[PDB]
Amino acid sequence: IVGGYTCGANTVPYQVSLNSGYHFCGGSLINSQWVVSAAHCYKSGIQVRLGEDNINVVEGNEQFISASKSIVHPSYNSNTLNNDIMLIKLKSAASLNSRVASISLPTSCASAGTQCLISGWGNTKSSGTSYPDVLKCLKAPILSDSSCKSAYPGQITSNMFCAGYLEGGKDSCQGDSGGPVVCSGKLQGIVSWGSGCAQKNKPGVYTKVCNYVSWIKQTIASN
Ligand SMILES: NC(=[NH2+])c1ccc2nc(C(=O)c3nc4ccc(C(N)=[NH2+])cc4[nH]3)[nH]c2c1
Ligand SMILES: [Ca+2]
Ligand SMILES: [Mg+2]
Ligand SMILES: [Zn+2]
Ligand SMILES: [Zn+2]
Ligand SMILES: [Zn+2]
Repeated sequence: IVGGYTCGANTVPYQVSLNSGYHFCGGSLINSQWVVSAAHCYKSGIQVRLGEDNINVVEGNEQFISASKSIVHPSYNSNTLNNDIMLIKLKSAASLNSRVASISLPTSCASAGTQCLISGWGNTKSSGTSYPDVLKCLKAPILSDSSCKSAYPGQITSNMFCAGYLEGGKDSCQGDSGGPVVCSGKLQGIVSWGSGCAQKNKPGVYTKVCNYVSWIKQTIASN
């Protein structure tokens, strides 16, 4: 997250860190046994770490659970990143408490202008590399589809939306991938892609979760 602030320990209790020996992507807890992340974050051997703040220090509120199965969207396209969403089932159910909570799926899609909260342990420099150990947050509005499409001509589909600032400065970035974009208490997006991080007129692009709710509900009920 570039141009954001330290969230505060466990103030984003549905945020998850996907670990394969190190943190490589974020995700969101949607119920005690399931996590939603981005399909471009797919790996074999994922351990889900819940209740995290500093990912390099065990502070006492974490739950480390291995994944039993991963399901990448049937129509995920790795070249265009269309349908960039994946579901991960936990081997054991997580214990929900104040520090570990699930986030709600949307009943409808959010409007341009709506303010959202984006979080993650991804890079914090636009021109440089600095990976934080504690969770970073960023409040950003959903942009209009026309500014999103003018920034990325022929690359935005109906399953994506842009959020951020065209002036540059604040954006999600590599490492934040798969993490949550929560607006009005619902999970509306998944950190997916962008052009570099925080560059002017190159806002972040997110998976539009409201288009996948029936696929999510049907898939977790049958697995
Ligand atoms: N398992 C891997 N090897 C892997 C995992 C995640 C990755 N992510 C990128 C990436 O290249 C990438 N993820 C981004 C997310 C947001 C923005 C943004 N500017 N909003 C830019 C991004 N670039 N490469 C990745 C490689
Ligand atoms: Ca920790
Ligand atoms: Mg994240
Ligand atoms: Zn990369
Ligand atoms: Zn990138
Ligand atoms: Zn990524």
